[PDB]
Amino acid sequence: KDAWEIPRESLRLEVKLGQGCFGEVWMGTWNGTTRVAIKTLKPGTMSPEAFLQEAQCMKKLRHEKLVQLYAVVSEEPIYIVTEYMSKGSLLDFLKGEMGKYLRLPQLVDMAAQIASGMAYVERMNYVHRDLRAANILVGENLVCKVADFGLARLIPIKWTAPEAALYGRFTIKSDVWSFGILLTELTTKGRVPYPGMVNREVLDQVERGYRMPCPPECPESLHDLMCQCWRKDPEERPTFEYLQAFLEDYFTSTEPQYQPGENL
Ligand SMILES: COCCn1c(/C=C(\C#N)C(=O)NC(C)C)c(-c2ccc(Cl)cc2)c2c(N)ncnc21
Repeated sequence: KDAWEIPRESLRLEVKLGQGCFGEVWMGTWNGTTRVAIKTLKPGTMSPEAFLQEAQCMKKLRHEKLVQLYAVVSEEPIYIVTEYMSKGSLLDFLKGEMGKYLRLPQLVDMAAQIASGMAYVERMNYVHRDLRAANILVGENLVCKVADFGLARLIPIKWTAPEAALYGRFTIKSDVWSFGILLTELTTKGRVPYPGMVNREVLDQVERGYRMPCPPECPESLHDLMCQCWRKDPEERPTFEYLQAFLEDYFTSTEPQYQPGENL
């Protein structure tokens, strides 16, 4: 009942990319020509009428830093068809070898791009609710794109903002918090934040006012930007417009005398 509906013969499932509770994720080919990604759904872990919403946001939303939807199959088992991102998740990309050599200025440019994606999500009055390195996809030329916004609002503790973790206040300002934590993944080669702490002690420590220290060999001005992202009051945090502009211009405006180090 929709112009995103497609018959099942167009999609050749080729290669297996990731296991999940929702279901698998494949590479494939659409109509013989195009290389495409395919998120699937295993019958007994979610209903057909429920997974309708995963791609409702994707239907309405289009921007160069948002993984693009090509197609769906609403009849169960469901398949969602998107652009294939060659280099996989951003987290896998930073941890493994291809980013052993990534220095600050490749990282800051990635951040500027994700932030472009989110400033568009801001401008359209949506919320991601789940921004972190495992949901960013890297592409050819280190193009980064904001990915799994299934259950993205129309109005995981370590990444989540506390007012959201606790009271369910899931705003665009709780995405600036996350994004601030995403800045600490980039600059530590994709480690887990709050190292040597478990989900339980995180919430307590955060509300006491413990923010993460400046990761080794990272410019002070960037660690400051992380602390603006994690201000206690939602409204004292900056927006995806100012972040985008800040990181784009970073090396001219804010760090012109920056010198490379060992890790950044
Ligand atoms: C090998 O890890 C990259 C797998 N991957 C995925 C899958 C995930 C991501 N991120 C995911 O759910 N978790 C990972 C298994 C950890 C997608 C994808 C994203 C959104 C939709 Cl709607 C359809 C598929 C994807 C893509 N478009 N291109 C290349 N790789 C992709």
